[PDB]
Amino acid sequence: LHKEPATLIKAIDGDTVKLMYKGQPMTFRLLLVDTPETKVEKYGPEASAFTKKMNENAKKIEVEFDKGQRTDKYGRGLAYIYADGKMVNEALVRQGLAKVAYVYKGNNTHEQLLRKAEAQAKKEKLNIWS
Repeated sequence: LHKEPATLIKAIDGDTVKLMYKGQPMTFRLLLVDTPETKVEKYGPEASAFTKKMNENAKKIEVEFDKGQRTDKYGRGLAYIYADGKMVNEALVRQGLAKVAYVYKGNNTHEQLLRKAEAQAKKEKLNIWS
């Protein structure tokens, strides 16, 4: 997989962000993570703020598509997002603000990495695992 530059337009939810990718606005859905929804579930606003803060404070945002389908039925790009080299998907799981979701159409490159982050958050009984 390879990383591509992107520019933040707007954070929408804990699991969704609007980015300028290769010249045009685009909504991205973070791969392999299920965050509480605000559109209001518990930890939903916490997950949203986390994603918002992490992307807004970064100097560089990069998107990394996996090897499976690159967009869902709603037209959102499916990717791993990096804020200053740190994967947003992983940070959410590690902080206990998201659960690892089921693999979707072959996009599983980072599933083990995320499963490990989740096991650790569970052990520490962080947020969602409270």
